[PDB]
Amino acid sequence: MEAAHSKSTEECLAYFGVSETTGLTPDQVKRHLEKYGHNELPAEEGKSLWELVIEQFEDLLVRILLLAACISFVLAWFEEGEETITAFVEPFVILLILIANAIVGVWQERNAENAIEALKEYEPEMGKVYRADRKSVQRIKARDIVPGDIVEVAVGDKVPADIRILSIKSTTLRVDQSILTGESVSVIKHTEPVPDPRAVNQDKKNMLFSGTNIAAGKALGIVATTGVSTEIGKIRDQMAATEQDKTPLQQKLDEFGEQLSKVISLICVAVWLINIGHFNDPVHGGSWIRGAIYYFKIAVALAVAAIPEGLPAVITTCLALGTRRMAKKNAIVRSLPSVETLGCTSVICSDKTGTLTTNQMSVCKMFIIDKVDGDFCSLNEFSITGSTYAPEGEVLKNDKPIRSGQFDGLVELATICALCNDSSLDFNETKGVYEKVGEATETALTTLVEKMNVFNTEVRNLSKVERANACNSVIRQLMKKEFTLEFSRDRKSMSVYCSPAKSSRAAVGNKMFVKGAPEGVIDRCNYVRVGTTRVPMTGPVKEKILSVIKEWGTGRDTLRCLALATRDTPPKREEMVLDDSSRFMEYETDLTFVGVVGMLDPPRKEVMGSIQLCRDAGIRVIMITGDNKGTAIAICRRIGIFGENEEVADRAYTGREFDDLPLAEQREACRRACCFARVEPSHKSKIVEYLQSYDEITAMTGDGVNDAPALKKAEIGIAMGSGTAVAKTASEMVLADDNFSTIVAAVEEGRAIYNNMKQFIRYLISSNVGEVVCIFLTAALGLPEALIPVQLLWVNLVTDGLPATALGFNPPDLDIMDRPPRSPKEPLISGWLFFRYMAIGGYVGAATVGAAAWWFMYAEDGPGVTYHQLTHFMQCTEDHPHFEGLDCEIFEAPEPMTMALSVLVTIEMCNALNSLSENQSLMRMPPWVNIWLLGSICLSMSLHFLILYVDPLPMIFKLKALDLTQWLMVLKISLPVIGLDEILKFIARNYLEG
Ligand code: BEF
Ligand SMILES: [Mg+2]
Ligand SMILES: [Mg+2]
Ligand code: NA
Repeated sequence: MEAAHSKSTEECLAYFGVSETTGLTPDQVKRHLEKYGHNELPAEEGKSLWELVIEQFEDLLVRILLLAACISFVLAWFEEGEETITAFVEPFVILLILIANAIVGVWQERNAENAIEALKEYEPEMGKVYRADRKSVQRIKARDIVPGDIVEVAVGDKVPADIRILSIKSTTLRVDQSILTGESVSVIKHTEPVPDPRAVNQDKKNMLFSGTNIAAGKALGIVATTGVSTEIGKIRDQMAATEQDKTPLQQKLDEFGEQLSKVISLICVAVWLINIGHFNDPVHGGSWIRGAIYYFKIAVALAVAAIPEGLPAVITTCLALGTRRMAKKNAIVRSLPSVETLGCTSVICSDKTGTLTTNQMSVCKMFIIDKVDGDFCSLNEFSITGSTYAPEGEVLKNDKPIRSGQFDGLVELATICALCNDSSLDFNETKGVYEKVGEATETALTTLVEKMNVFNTEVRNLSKVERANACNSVIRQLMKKEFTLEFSRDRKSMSVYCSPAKSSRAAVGNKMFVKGAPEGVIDRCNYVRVGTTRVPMTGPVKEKILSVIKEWGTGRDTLRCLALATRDTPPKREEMVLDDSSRFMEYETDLTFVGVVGMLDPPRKEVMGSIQLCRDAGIRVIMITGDNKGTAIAICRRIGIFGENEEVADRAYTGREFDDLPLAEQREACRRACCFARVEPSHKSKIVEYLQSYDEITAMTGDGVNDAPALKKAEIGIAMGSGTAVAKTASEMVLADDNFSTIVAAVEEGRAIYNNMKQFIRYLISSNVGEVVCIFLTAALGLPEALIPVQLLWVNLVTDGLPATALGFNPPDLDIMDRPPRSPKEPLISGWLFFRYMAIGGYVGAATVGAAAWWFMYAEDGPGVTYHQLTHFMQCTEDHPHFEGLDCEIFEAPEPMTMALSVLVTIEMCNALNSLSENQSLMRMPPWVNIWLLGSICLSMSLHFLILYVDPLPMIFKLKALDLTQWLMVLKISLPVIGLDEILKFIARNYLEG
């Protein structure tokens, strides 16, 4: 049924042709069912195939390396008939690496999914219909409910479908709609058409929305829509139709992955282009190949050389590591790149109710009368700590602790609160939390009484289950509740008639205990209580009470206030008639004013600090709430989004106001404004979209189904653990404990993760630049190999790979949470950092060659050949005239090679230290700053001397121990890489940004 809300009860019955009295017929059911389907959602798209392992392979860095792993295989297979099948173990181990890395990826994806999933209860949910089968009610499963049928709901029921209320059986029906609309206080429903054409869900006061619950009352309705067509369904689709780019980190990597893809392609050319016209008289005939087409093959062999084999693993090790650090602070992260997103966020958008707030009505102030001396009236005002329904907290007066029991006025106040109450408390053993039973604004009082513990009852040993209503039980023992005078919109109050229970200390007073809107109640008071005594309601008293009430109702604390009284001398039960609520106002008169209670849906305690921390880190916070504007701002003020008496002129907008703006101005308003109230789920998203249109990286934080689309839209959606199931599946982060300060932590985490990466990318890559420059110098000068393909595979993956990993523990600067968020366009590697590590890669290249060469020509351990012999060693023959005294085998000596490897390592172990700080001298931050680095350094060297001295290794790696003076040379060559880098760091602090 379309817009049942705009119709009438009759128009709606008519439309389906049904009886409010009997309900649908099984034939009507049968049809209605086949026409509309089962009131439910489609099977969650939550089943990712193992071919989503092919999503772990969308990273240009793995793609790149997979090409270099298949270009190696296609350039390794059959390329020399005389090949021993043990040179293929590069592409093979590249496989086993990527296979693994692409898997530890999918591990966290489901490791996350079923942690988040662990947070849901129950198995099924159900409803209550009247069909023409039985004259009575029927507990039917929620799915089997169809449009058209007659449902009944009572306090505590979750509304099964979207329903058009037909008849309110209780005097008054209240609905908790916070999961859907963000509304702080349950909403009073009526049964009349909502004509309004611009009318929104929070205006459909004659409708009951699936997902929502009953705070009070009982009602009969007719199902308007079901499954996907509910307000719950619509938003579900809306959320799934929202598209998403890749994380900003993944984007930065793919941006880099393509910069690398360019240089690799630039080299394959450069070298090939430089030689094709020089292949003539090759002499290749025996070799059976076409050349300047085989020269190509060596060009790509250089390409593959430029790829840091070990990179995608260290990255995926850095992240996974940071994910696990967040999980100890109780943050489930769905995907690895997501642990960064927050580190570079410019704006955090945040929902209010249940996000910034607990959505648990709390009494935090209360007063009674202290003294009445003629024109003088003093009050006893108290405060209560606590922010949830949990009976945990203390009562203060003047900010220090009291026993409520010590004030008889507090004893009565407690008593009214216990007795004049249709609700209770309950501990949910499964979720491990206390929860309201009934109406939020009533349970606030239940909780308050438990905290107050007015009789000093021992409660220590009680299960949280038994403790929930303990103190209230004790009070309910003093007086039998004989009946209740239900609320009514005319007087806005209620009361209970109570006879004393045990004939002990009972003055026969059949008291009535009363509560309601303050001045309604106060105007019917003649006396006021002062301890156990009573006195006339003088005028200055009435002025004193009311002045404080107006205070509490406004400004700094914008509390919902409630006046409490008793009729000391109630009528007799006989002379009082109940079937007419219009009598009630009169029964509640001649009253004794007792006290007042102030309550609100309070901010979560961490929030305010968190919001300041963010601000100190250059991040805006914006509130987007479906709740009303007044409560929205009040809350913005308490938490610091706005200040004490700051003007929020054009800085706060409702949904209507915003929608009235022209699109150009809407986008503009999202730039200045920080409070949007009364918004639809759609707005929440549109606003994020608007912020993203300033190239701004934004987060979203929420709990209810109305945050879902906005949560899917943000670069990160953060969901509260106690939030709806939709909000969680749309988010990428989930605060299991609702601790808003994790956000401030998950962020500074994600700034450290970027810096470490950026750091160990500069380190690993200069390696492959050195390794490449060396293989190129060797071919251009015509010297023997200084380093072989395998010696490098090991260096890259292991020797280098560990110190790279232990860069992920570089102590984060303290200035880190002082700087703004990095600029969106600013790339990972700049044209300076490039030159910078290419100068390292440069030197490294030269040095390793120098090493092997210095041995051939000057080392006292190895015959000092001339540059000419070394350059023409291929022409060496059995005692050639030009190679006098030499053994041609000497050009394969393991000494120049051991000499060349050691220089690499010792420069990489050396340059690892240089990789401690982008610009801070090794003087400032010393070698010993990072300890987990020095651990790697020594383990690397340890595994070096291992390969040299461990029998089987020297042969398989083609190496031989180095003597002292030799190592003495290895160092002389490697140290200056420091002095070199040191010279670069100076350049980039005293001359550039200076
Ligand atoms: F519940 Be939110 F504030 F919309
Ligand atoms: Mg390689
Ligand atoms: Mg909310
Ligand atoms: Na998201």
